[PDB]
Amino acid sequence: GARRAAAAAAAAGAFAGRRAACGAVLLTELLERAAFYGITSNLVLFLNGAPFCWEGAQASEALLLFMGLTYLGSPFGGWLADARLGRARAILLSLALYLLGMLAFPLLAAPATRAALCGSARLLNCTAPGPDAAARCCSPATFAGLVLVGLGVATVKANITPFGADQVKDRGPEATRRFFNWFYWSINLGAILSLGGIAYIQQNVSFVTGYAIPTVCVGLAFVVFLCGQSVFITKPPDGSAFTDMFKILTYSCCSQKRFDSCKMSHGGPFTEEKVEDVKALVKIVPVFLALIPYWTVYFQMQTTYVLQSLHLRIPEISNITTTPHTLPAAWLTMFDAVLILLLIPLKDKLVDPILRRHGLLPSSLKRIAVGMFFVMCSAFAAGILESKRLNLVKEKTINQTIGNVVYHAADLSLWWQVPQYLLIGISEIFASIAGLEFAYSAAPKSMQSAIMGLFFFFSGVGSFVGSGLLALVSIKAIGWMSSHTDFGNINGCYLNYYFFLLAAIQGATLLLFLIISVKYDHH
Amino acid sequence: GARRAAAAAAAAGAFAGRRAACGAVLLTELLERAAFYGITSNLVLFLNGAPFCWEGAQASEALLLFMGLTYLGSPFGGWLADARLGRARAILLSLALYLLGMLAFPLLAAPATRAALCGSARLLNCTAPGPDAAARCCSPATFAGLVLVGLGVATVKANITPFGADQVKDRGPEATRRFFNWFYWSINLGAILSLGGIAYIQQNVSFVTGYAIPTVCVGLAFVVFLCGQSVFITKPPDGSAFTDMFKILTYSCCSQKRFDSCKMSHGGPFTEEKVEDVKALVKIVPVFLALIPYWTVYFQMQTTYVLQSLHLRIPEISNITTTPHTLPAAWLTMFDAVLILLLIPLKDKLVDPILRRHGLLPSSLKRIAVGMFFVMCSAFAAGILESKRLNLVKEKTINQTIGNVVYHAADLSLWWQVPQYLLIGISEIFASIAGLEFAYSAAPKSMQSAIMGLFFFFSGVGSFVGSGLLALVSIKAIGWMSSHTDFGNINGCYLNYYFFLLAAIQGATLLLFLIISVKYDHH
Ligand SMILES: CCCCCCCCCCCCCCCCCC(=O)O[C@@H](COC(=O)CCCCCCCCCCCCCCC)COP(=O)(O)OC[C@H](O)CO
Ligand SMILES: CCCCCCCCCCCCCCCCCC(=O)O[C@@H](COC(=O)CCCCCCCCCCCCCCC)COP(=O)(O)OC[C@H](O)CO
Ligand SMILES: CC(C)CCC[C@@H](C)[C@H]1CC[C@H]2[C@@H]3CC=C4C[C@@H](OC(=O)CCC(=O)O)CC[C@]4(C)[C@H]3CC[C@]12C
Ligand SMILES: CC(C)CCC[C@@H](C)[C@H]1CC[C@H]2[C@@H]3CC=C4C[C@@H](OC(=O)CCC(=O)O)CC[C@]4(C)[C@H]3CC[C@]12C
Ligand SMILES: CC(C)CCC[C@@H](C)[C@H]1CC[C@H]2[C@@H]3CC=C4C[C@@H](OC(=O)CCC(=O)O)CC[C@]4(C)[C@H]3CC[C@]12C
Ligand SMILES: CC(C)CCC[C@@H](C)[C@H]1CC[C@H]2[C@@H]3CC=C4C[C@@H](OC(=O)CCC(=O)O)CC[C@]4(C)[C@H]3CC[C@]12C
Ligand SMILES: CC(C)CCC[C@@H](C)[C@H]1CC[C@H]2[C@@H]3CC=C4C[C@@H](OC(=O)CCC(=O)O)CC[C@]4(C)[C@H]3CC[C@]12C
Ligand SMILES: CC(C)CCC[C@@H](C)[C@H]1CC[C@H]2[C@@H]3CC=C4C[C@@H](OC(=O)CCC(=O)O)CC[C@]4(C)[C@H]3CC[C@]12C
Ligand SMILES: CC(C)CCC[C@@H](C)[C@H]1CC[C@H]2[C@@H]3CC=C4C[C@@H](OC(=O)CCC(=O)O)CC[C@]4(C)[C@H]3CC[C@]12C
Ligand SMILES: CC(C)CCC[C@@H](C)[C@H]1CC[C@H]2[C@@H]3CC=C4C[C@@H](OC(=O)CCC(=O)O)CC[C@]4(C)[C@H]3CC[C@]12C
Ligand SMILES: CC(C)CCC[C@@H](C)[C@H]1CC[C@H]2[C@@H]3CC=C4C[C@@H](OC(=O)CCC(=O)O)CC[C@]4(C)[C@H]3CC[C@]12C
Ligand SMILES: CC(C)CCC[C@@H](C)[C@H]1CC[C@H]2[C@@H]3CC=C4C[C@@H](OC(=O)CCC(=O)O)CC[C@]4(C)[C@H]3CC[C@]12C
Ligand SMILES: CC(C)CCC[C@@H](C)[C@H]1CC[C@H]2[C@@H]3CC=C4C[C@@H](OC(=O)CCC(=O)O)CC[C@]4(C)[C@H]3CC[C@]12C
Ligand SMILES: CC(C)CCC[C@@H](C)[C@H]1CC[C@H]2[C@@H]3CC=C4C[C@@H](OC(=O)CCC(=O)O)CC[C@]4(C)[C@H]3CC[C@]12C
Ligand SMILES: *[C@@H]1O[C@H](CO)[C@@H](O)[C@H](O)[C@H]1NC(C)=O
Ligand SMILES: *[C@@H]1O[C@H](CO)[C@@H](O)[C@H](O)[C@H]1NC(C)=O
Repeated sequence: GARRAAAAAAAAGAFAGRRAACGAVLLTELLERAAFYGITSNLVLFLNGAPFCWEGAQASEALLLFMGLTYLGSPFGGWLADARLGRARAILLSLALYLLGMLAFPLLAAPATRAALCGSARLLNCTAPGPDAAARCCSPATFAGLVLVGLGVATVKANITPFGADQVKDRGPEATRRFFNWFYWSINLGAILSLGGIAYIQQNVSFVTGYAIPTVCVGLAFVVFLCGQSVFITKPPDGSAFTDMFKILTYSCCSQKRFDSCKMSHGGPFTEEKVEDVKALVKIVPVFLALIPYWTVYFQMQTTYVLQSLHLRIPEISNITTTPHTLPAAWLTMFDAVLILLLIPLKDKLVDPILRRHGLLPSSLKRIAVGMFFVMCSAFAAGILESKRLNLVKEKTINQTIGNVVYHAADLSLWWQVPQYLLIGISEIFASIAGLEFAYSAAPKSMQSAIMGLFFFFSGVGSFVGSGLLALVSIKAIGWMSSHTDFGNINGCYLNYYFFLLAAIQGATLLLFLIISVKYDHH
Repeated sequence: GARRAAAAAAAAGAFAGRRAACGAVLLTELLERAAFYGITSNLVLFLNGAPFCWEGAQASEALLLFMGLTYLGSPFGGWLADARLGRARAILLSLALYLLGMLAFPLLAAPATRAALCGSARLLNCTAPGPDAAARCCSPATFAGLVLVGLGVATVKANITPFGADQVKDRGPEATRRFFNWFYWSINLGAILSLGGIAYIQQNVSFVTGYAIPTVCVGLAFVVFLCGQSVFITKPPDGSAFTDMFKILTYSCCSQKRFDSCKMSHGGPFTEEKVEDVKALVKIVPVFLALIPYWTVYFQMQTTYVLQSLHLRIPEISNITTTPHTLPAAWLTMFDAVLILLLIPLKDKLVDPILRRHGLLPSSLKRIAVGMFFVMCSAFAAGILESKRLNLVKEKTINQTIGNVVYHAADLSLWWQVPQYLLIGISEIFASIAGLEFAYSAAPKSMQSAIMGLFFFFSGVGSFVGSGLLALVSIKAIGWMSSHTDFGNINGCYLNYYFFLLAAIQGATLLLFLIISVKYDHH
């Protein structure tokens, strides 16, 4: 117990005379998240309403492919960072590409540059009379910008977090944990700023001035990272010999094609360090595989709660002061970010010291398990609430309005959703931070970026699997989501059952995760 | 991992050339449980319908006081067993009083002996015309039999289980665990036999022949235990010096009135053995305190599920073959016993070897936690089911009939309750057995009976607290249970919310229990 007090110095003393570097990293993360959320917030609406009037399916497919690219590039971004480059040079290059690609969107917004580009001058004005129509317009430039921005975001997301973490590695895992809590805090702050401001301006001032701001944010991110480069000196990996380790992994896998790995490696030219790293990689892959369902349910719940909310009473006299023409459809997502913003400081300053006081959770795996339990509880809460709403819709209905679509909602206040999102926030502040800490901590010192990329790739796989599941339950045979052929008319569909299904899926996952967690520590 | 295979001999080899003693103990346990459940199954109905027509409140109060006495006597029964007597002699004496007291009821059933006793000859026939009426009749004899039987059951329940466990103590905790699995199996088998057979005979043949059988069961229990006494020789504690240990606990508590206990004890005449036992007692008391809410929710769910079932469609063509005049109201309780009967063999023969194979749960506390999680899941399932039933009652209703009361039920098959009871059974086969194993294992070798009695007393405390809670939510101000002024009309009350409340109470308990469990192992 007394040794815990000895470690108390590291916790408070983590941010020793090096706070500037950590601040720079956090600021860069904030700016990049703000830009990313600004891009993804209303991309569908921008495409649909733009003079290049695509079909809703086309825009949805574009966004889905963009997100998939963001998930896919991450392991490759980590490979690039750890091989043939350093980490910092990788961040700089990725952010340069990020800015270059994202630049395109505001030009497309500006009518003069819009006409100058695409060599099409497509101004069919959607519903305006037109002699037939073409397919997705402005395809070359739009796709090019999308691929550039997606690759940039994937590479930065894979490379920055281990870069920041290894910054304070001089201290202990307690210091790393504190850094990670504040990292997630900054991420959420950027998400809030973007989703609130930029969405308000885009949906209520203009796209031309709306898409301009994210470009500025990414530019400032570039400048701040570049300036901090001089004072970082954060034990830069300078990965040039790291190139060798990546090729050796194949050589270890060559033995498979040619503790089985350990026995053959010792005799051959497989000096023990590489054997240990490959063994670690094998050990960790199962853990991400086991987290896949957690990502599935997480992303599915995140998507579903928004449609649930859209059909509850919108409060606050509909913002009587400064009447909200076209109330933006992003603050609904921002709710969870608000809750995490409130929670994280309390956690970091009170709970973690308390738990570390006596003997409590010293490992991240247990924290992920706790988060999963909280997710399950939240899913049940949401199911119950949606059940009551469904019984409450059979009576009269109120014609509310969000964006420019006349939703149908029940006479139930949106605040009733508070317990769900609260449990979600608790689950996130446990799980997400524990998972990032685990990914950084377990990976061999040579290829941390690669393992972080793999982590994010598996998260993307889970998101895609969840989307597939949502499509599956929509089949007529099941009939849970049959009238969901548009923005949404959940009133006619049984979403409550879906929440319970997620709870079951999450519940089973927790038990499965516990088994693997136990096995991992033993070995 | 290989040491697990070494322990495999104990698991299979637990029942070495000593199977006769364990068989005798299990048979005695089965007979005693059968008698106890036969007594408690329709005591209220027997009193209300007997020529000594009490009021429903009077009979309910009588049963409640009887159960409370059963819970209260347990620590005192353990004290008696461990001091001034041995365990076997305590069992014999307790069963003798058990039989003596229980004998009364069949005489009261027999009209000739009924008239001979009570010196009252109360034959007012309930609804038959009567010039006024008196209070609870046959009070002296009925109360005397009830107190005798309650004290007997408390003492046997406290004394037998550690007696059986220490029988196979030559082997390891794996052997003890196997014994406890089969102990619970026998308990459930006896419960099934009683609740089915004896309840059918009582409610469908006659009380005179119905209450005779439990007397026979307790008599055979006495005889089998007496006969096995010769071959038991199960390292009988022969507690005569154990008397000293109990008085010293006060002396350790005298230091409090005169590791604080350890420091003063070493210097004084408090040889370290007693210091260790008192320290252990202090450590364990918190654990029972922490389990109190688990007992609360367990007993509350057990009671509530029956009323839930009573309003679902009664299946099986109402037992078309041999039409069930006055379908008994005990098989509804017997459902859970059936499920545990099916589960326990599978657990014992498959799951426990599998878990012990690699590295999995080696401690009972974790098993109790798992059971609690399963209870929470079952509570949520029941809440959802009751919610759907409540929405399904608003339409037409069906007048079924159980006992002789015209219940109102919804057009929903009773089988829908299967998942609830399945999860309950899983939770029981984990928790209950783990808890018995813990109580026996942690207690100092001198006073195991006392700690088992304390365990059962805390279980009773939890049951009483749960009853108080159910009364509480019935208040008009809350209105969840307002029309429940009789056998039950939950159709007009919101039972579903109550199930969720238990889930929350259970959910919080699990987190609390985990903290204490962790602290216990550390110390
Ligand atoms: C290792 C990976 C395993 C798979 C993991 C993915 C998720 C598995 C769970 C998927 C659950 C599917 C839906 C629930 C299972 C029962 C089928 C069902 O939904 O029953 C409906 C009844 O539908 C049917 O009977 C149609 C059956 C279609 C066949 C496909 C579904 C069966 C399951 C297929 C997947 C396999 C799952 C195995 C169990 C894990 C009930 O809806 P309802 O009609 O009562 O709705 C209310 C109202 O009346 C509107 O209709
Ligand atoms: C360390 C020990 C702590 C205590 C542990 C015991 C259990 C604690 C939890 C007890 C829960 C009580 C009921 C739920 C709390 C909110 C009050 C409530 O039930 O609200 C009702 C509304 O009732 C009220 O507003 C009356 C309030 C009465 C005051 C007493 C209840 C408050 C809580 C008292 C106990 C303290 C609990 C603190 C929280 C843990 C809702 O029912 P309804 O009227 O909407 O029902 C449907 C239909 O409309 C029929 O009416
Ligand atoms: C939610 C739906 C869409 C399913 C999602 C995929 C699951 C079926 C995956 C997720 C986690 C996976 C498990 C993760 C880890 C392992 C350990 C693995 O065994 C090892 O230790 C690998 C090395 C060896 O072969 O010895 C065997 C497969 C298994 C149980 C996996 C089986 C398949 C699981 C359950
Ligand atoms: C760690 C502890 C808190 C246990 C873990 C589980 C709890 C967080 C769960 C158990 C029961 C759940 C509750 C069950 C039912 C409801 C009612 C539900 O509200 C409605 O459906 C209607 C509201 C109205 O209009 O009055 C909101 C969620 C809530 C509070 C749930 C919130 C989450 C709770 C407390
Ligand atoms: C903050 C956490 C820890 C407590 C649980 C969540 C709260 C945010 C809930 C609990 C009580 C709820 C309130 C209780 C009662 C109502 C009445 C409710 O009105 C109706 O049901 C009728 C609607 C109409 O006619 O306008 C509107 C929401 C409101 C204020 C609820 C808003 C959300 C509250 C504050
Ligand atoms: C390669 C093997 C080992 C399988 C694992 C690869 C995954 C990346 C696959 C498996 C299932 C796939 C999903 C199956 C079904 C769909 C539904 C599909 O949705 C639609 O196009 C219909 C609805 C709409 O139009 O929006 C979108 C792709 C998605 C999520 C797929 C994305 C890619 C997934 C997750
Ligand atoms: C552990 C995981 C992988 C499997 C368990 C997932 C459950 C949450 C699913 C599986 C089957 C589902 C049930 C299948 C059928 C129905 C009937 C459905 O409609 C009715 O009530 C009428 C049905 C009829 O008319 O027969 C209501 C939901 C319910 C109970 C579903 C609720 C959600 C359940 C329990
Ligand atoms: C270890 C795994 C299985 C996760 C732990 C939790 C599960 C056991 C829970 C999650 C969701 C629950 C289900 C949610 C909803 C339902 C529907 C419910 O039935 C109804 O509401 C109506 C049934 C009908 O008439 O169709 C019966 C319980 C059940 C299957 C529940 C059973 C228990 C489940 C599977
Ligand atoms: C009774 C039958 C029908 C259930 C079939 C499924 C079982 C095989 C599952 C249900 C719950 C599972 C358990 C859920 C959680 C855990 C916790 C985990 O225990 C730990 O080691 C926790 C950490 C520690 O002990 O320090 C090991 C796996 C285990 C026991 C699981 C083992 C497999 C179990 C028993
Ligand atoms: C469900 C409702 C009716 C409440 C039921 C009673 C609870 C309030 C009890 C059950 C478990 C109890 C806890 C069990 C054990 C302890 C440890 C105890 O601290 C010790 O270790 C005692 C020795 C010391 O004083 O140092 C302090 C009280 C506490 C937290 C208890 C506080 C009160 C609790 C939560
Ligand atoms: C065994 C476990 C692992 C699976 C889940 C629990 C089962 C016991 C459930 C699942 C499907 C259920 C059946 C699905 C559909 C129905 C129709 C249902 O009929 C109605 O809802 C209408 C009633 C009428 O009109 O008579 C009667 C119950 C029954 C047979 C259910 C009985 C209970 C079943 C077998
Ligand atoms: C002594 C101090 C430390 C409190 C702990 C002692 C417990 C044994 C007490 C606390 C609350 C009591 C309960 C509070 C309220 C009631 C309701 C009461 O029910 C009625 O008489 C009304 C309903 C009916 O007539 O059936 C029965 C006793 C009971 C369960 C009590 C039984 C004894 C309890 C559990
Ligand atoms: C962790 C433990 C100790 C506390 C949490 C227990 C919950 C399961 C309780 C506390 C408050 C309860 C809620 C209080 C009020 C209501 C309103 C009640 O009635 C209505 O739907 C109308 C209410 C209105 O008109 O305002 C429905 C159940 C609900 C949500 C209750 C469901 C069960 C809740 C969430
Ligand atoms: C974020 C705020 C608003 C939540 C306030 C309540 C917390 C203080 C609770 C919520 C969940 C609780 C946890 C639930 C379960 C556990 C498991 C337990 O961990 C173990 O030691 C498990 C066994 C092992 O590690 O081997 C220690 C207590 C802990 C972390 C609890 C500590 C207290 C926590 C964090
Ligand atoms: C629709 O036509 C108007 C008037 O000609 C023009 O100003 C506007 O840009 C067109 N809209 C789009 C989306 O191209
Ligand atoms: C009611 O009266 C009948 C006929 O006199 C008698 O046989 C019966 O025992 C009485 N019932 C009771 C419960 O005493």
